[PDB]
Amino acid sequence: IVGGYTCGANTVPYQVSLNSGYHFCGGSLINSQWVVSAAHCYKSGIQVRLGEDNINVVEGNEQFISASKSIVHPSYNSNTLNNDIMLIKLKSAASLNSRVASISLPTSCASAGTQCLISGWGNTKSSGTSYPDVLKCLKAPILSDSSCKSAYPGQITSNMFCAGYLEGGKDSCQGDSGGPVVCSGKLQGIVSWGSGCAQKNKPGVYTKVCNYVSWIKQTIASN
Ligand SMILES: [Ca+2]
Repeated sequence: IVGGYTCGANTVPYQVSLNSGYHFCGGSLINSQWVVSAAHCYKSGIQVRLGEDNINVVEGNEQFISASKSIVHPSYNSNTLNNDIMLIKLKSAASLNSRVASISLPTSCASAGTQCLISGWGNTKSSGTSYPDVLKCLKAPILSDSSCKSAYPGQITSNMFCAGYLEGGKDSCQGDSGGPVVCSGKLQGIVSWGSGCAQKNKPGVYTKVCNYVSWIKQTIASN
């Protein structure tokens, strides 16, 4: 996250870190046994880390649970990033409380102008590299479809939305991928892609979770 603020320990209780020896992507806990992330985050041998603030220090609220099954969306296209969404089932159910909690799936799609919270352990610089040890947060609005399409001609599908600031300076970034965009207490987005980070006229692009609720629910019910 570029231009954000330090969240504070366990203030984002649904945030997960996906670990394969090192943090590589974010995700969101949607019930005690299932995590949603980006399809482009797919790897074999994932450990999900819940209750994290500093990802390099054991602070006492962590739960580490291996993935038993990963399911990339049937229509994921890695060239276009259309349908950039994946489900991860945990080998055992997490223990839920105030510091580790699930986030609700949306009933409806959020509108342009809605303020959302985006979080993760990704790069904090628009040029150069600096990865934080603690979780960072950013409040950003959903942009209109017209402004999103004008920023990225020919690249925005009905399964994506833009959020952020056209002036630049504030955005998600590499390493935030797969993480949550929460608006009005509901999961509306997954951190997906963007051209660099925090560049002028190049906002973040997010997977539009409201289009996937049927597939998520049906999948969970049968796996
Ligand atoms: Ca920790």
